[PDB]
Amino acid sequence: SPRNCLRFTLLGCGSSPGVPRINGDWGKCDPKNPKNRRRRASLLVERYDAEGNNTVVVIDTGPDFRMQMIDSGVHMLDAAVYTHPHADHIHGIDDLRTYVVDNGRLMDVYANRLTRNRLYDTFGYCFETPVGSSYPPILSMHDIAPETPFSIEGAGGAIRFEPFSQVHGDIESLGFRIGSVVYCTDVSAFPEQSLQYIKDADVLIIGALQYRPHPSHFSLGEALEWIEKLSPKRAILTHMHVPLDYETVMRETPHHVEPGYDGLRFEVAV
Amino acid sequence: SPRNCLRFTLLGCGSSPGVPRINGDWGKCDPKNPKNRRRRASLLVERYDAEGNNTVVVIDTGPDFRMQMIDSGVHMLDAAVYTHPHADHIHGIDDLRTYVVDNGRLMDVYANRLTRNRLYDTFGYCFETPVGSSYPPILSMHDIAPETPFSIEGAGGAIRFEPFSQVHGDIESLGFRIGSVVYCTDVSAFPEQSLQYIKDADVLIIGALQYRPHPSHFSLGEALEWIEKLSPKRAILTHMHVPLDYETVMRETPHHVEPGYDGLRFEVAV
Ligand SMILES: Nc1nc2c(ncn2[C@@H]2O[C@H](COP(=O)(O)O)[C@@H](O)[C@H]2O)c(=O)[nH]1
Ligand SMILES: Nc1nc2c(ncn2[C@@H]2O[C@H](COP(=O)(O)O)[C@@H](O)[C@H]2O)c(=O)[nH]1
Ligand SMILES: [K+]
Ligand SMILES: [K+]
Ligand SMILES: [Mn+2]
Ligand SMILES: [Mn+2]
Ligand SMILES: [Mn+2]
Ligand SMILES: [Mn+2]
Ligand code: NA
Ligand code: NA
Ligand code: NA
Ligand code: NA
Repeated sequence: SPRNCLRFTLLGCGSSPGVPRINGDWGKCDPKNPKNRRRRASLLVERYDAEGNNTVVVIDTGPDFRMQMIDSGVHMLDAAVYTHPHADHIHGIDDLRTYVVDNGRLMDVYANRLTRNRLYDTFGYCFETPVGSSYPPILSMHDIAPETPFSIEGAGGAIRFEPFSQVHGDIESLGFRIGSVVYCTDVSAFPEQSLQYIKDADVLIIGALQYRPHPSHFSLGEALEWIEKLSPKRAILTHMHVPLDYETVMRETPHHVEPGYDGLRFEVAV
Repeated sequence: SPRNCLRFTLLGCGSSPGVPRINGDWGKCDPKNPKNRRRRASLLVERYDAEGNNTVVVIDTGPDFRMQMIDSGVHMLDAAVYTHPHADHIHGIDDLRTYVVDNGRLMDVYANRLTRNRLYDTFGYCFETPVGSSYPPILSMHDIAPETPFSIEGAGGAIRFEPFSQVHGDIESLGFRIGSVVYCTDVSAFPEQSLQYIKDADVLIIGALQYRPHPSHFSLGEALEWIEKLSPKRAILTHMHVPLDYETVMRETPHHVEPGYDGLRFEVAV
């Protein structure tokens, strides 16, 4: 059992369609390597105390959320934190309702105004019962914004998040620093004011979509350039699409850089 | 390879939270029997011609849609048909976009007015590009209504659906007859005018949630009463929650009635 630590689980490391795509397309990925089967991008963040009590926070609830949590072996949840309101990050939100029953209280969710206002449009019934329904709401909303730290309380003690702005094509997404672990998915450029949060990480988890340029995400080469500038002790690539085969990318990257895989798990001091 | 037939695949046979729930709760289900692991409710309907060309239609696109299609081994899709606009039936809709690329045309979707109007609210970006986006739409909407047959064309020939009304607690859901296979999920009562569609089926796929009453779904005992009245040659139970263990329900039900399981597949003449 984990003790006196933060524990991170890469619940999903794929691009928006997953790997393979729904049509069975593996791209250039070796279909025989289980690490190439990729769920939609999400991170589990836990804090364990000396007795093994935990605070549990998920970053994003995409379509794979239920299976991600089942496979993680972690059976409770304190909060959900959102990066941005794209389908692959939000469409599993209904599956929070089991925890609301278990906890006896609304699920605390954290989102910027852009994200919150999109969640209210898509999923209003999770916040307020509509005309003609008897389903109670399930979520309690909290604002977050770049450069404003926030803390989530729970049984293992507080987990302090440091949000910051990312450019994501035509919209903004959030990245987060949690201690000296940084999570940067769905990012095509880093604004200058965000750099303080991303430099000198023990572990930088950074999106690298594919080899070729894309308007909304770093290419592998762009992510590697950022890794060189930001000097993380270790980097883990995420949000990886079907052109990026695990073994191939492992060989192509520096020793301290690896492609992620679903279920990748590590502990750090806190 | 299938030939000269309709082929049905029970893509999912669980209740809205799945089995187990996201918190690892199996209820009374034996966790060691793989048939108790249940995805959200969905049916694949195919028609094969003499040469093995197929028309492929899915009923509902819930959160498990991507994995359901991958595991089915069927790598193309002609249309999606919807029963009603609950989370467990619609929140996988974004994953249709791969097929739009493969087919070179918008995905044809079929829904009643209630369902369509909810899809436009939750998922408007799938129909019309919003302000501030460059993502093209992916869906082409078609109306369906009880007691009005409709046909979907494709490579294997047309598949004719006969929709009908079901009471589902405080809303209406659709059931469908396809030849002499009937699909009745998310139903708490059958209106009189729907009975002609549901009687004398070769296979009746009918929702049975749990043993105890529920406002929105038949209990096992209620579904069995309907099966006795409607005299299907075979019945398959679906939308089954955590109280309903596969082996137990198999023993408790008549010979011609079985609990479903994910991946249950059969062929019938057409
Ligand atoms: N919820 C939502 N998802 C969107 C919108 N526009 C595009 N998407 C979906 O968001 C995902 C974008 O993928 P990305 O490449 O940023 O990982 C795709 O699944 C795409 O179809 C939108 O306006 N709202
Ligand atoms: N999309 C949507 N889902 C709903 C609404 N109200 C409840 N739900 C969800 O729909 C499902 C209802 O489950 P059922 O028992 O009918 O299978 C649950 O996942 C529930 O949280 C709503 O207004 N819209
Ligand atoms: K490497
Ligand atoms: K039986
Ligand atoms: Mn994404
Ligand atoms: Mn995105
Ligand atoms: Mn349902
Ligand atoms: Mn329903
Ligand atoms: Na805990
Ligand atoms: Na770019
Ligand atoms: Na076909
Ligand atoms: Na009832």
